[PDB]
This record gives sequence, C-alpha cells and structure tokens, in this order.
Amino acid sequence: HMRYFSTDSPEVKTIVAQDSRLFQFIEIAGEVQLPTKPNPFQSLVSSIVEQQLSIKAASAIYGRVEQLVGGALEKPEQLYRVSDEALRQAGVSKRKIEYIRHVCEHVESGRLDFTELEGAEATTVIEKLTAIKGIGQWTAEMFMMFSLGRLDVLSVGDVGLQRGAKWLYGNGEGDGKKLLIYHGKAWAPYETVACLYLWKAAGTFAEEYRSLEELLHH
Repeated sequence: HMRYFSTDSPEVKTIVAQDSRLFQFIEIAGEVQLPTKPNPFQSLVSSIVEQQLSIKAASAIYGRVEQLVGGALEKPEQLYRVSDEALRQAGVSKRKIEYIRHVCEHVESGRLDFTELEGAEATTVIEKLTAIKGIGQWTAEMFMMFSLGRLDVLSVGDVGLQRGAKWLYGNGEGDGKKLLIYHGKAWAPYETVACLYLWKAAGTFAEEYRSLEELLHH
C-alpha cells in the first residue's frame, strides 16, 4: 500500500502550524509519500538482508531466499524448512542468518505481536523490536515508518534527516542531530511526515542549493 500526504493534508497542516520555515519549504516541495509494506515479518527479514548492501545486491540475495521458500516469504514457518547452509549458499551472511532466526523466534513465541503494536506508544514498539539481535534503534525506527506506517517517529540518528535539518534550519551548517531534536518537538504527533520532507530537502534540494535561504530567491 502507498500513502500520499498533500501540502493541504491535516497532518502537514499540523506539522507546519508552529514552523514557518517548514511551511515555506513544503509549499515549494509539494506532496510526499510513504510506502507501506503489507507484511511486517517479511519486512523485518528484508530489512536484515539489506544491511551493508546496495539495493541491487540485496535484491539478488533476497530473490534467492524467495526461491528457497518457493515464493513470497510471508510466514516464519516457511524458514523452518530451510537450512542455514542453504541460506549461506544463497549469499546471506552468517550474522544475518542469526538475526533472521532471532526474528522468527520472536514472531512465533508471540513476543513480537504486530497487531498489539499497532496501538502501543512508539517507545514500546522500539523496545519490542530492538530486543531482536541485528535490530538497532535506527532499524526499528525505519521499520516503524516504512512498514508499520506509523506517523509519530523521529529518527534522531538518521544522517539523512540530519542533513535535511542543517539545510532547513541551519544555513547548511550547525549540528543536525541537535537541530532535529529541537525542531522535532514542533511536529508531534506527525513527526514521520516532517521526516519525509527532511529527506526530500536532503536529496534534490541540498544538491542544487546551499540552504533553504538560497532557494527563496525564486
């Protein structure tokens, strides 16, 4: 499922209410989007496969895992039937295999129930997720956004968001981490939506303009 936020969405209106710099930016940048992966377990496994690899690299390895399970990876039970040597021959590293196994353990033991989590404060979700080997804070945070579609997430550690923060609130200078913590307070409870714009600022706009200030020379 793919989800769009227009410049006149109530979420966007909320995040800009007490931030005119963000407002000035959003009126130029237009809509943002939020991809939502249907299947949570599938997403976690895919997230582990991606670590340290290009989208091209990871896609090759994951394609081969799908063949081992005989189609879409949907359910942890599918991996019981696939050995570790098999996964290694497919190119999944030994560490990534331990992480994937740990995800399975946590889904099938019931520790990690995704329906109860759609409901929990962000603080709790991040706990339940980072309990899994291989899943760090950042990983949990990206997972909450791009897979559980949660709009109240601010990944302070994202170098992307940090780059956007400096651009939008420094003059392309200053401490992205600190800027992001400070200005982020203005966006509750739709922080994820701001983050989409920060990412947008970090990409195309960062490349063509020093700061938000420069862009406002029409």
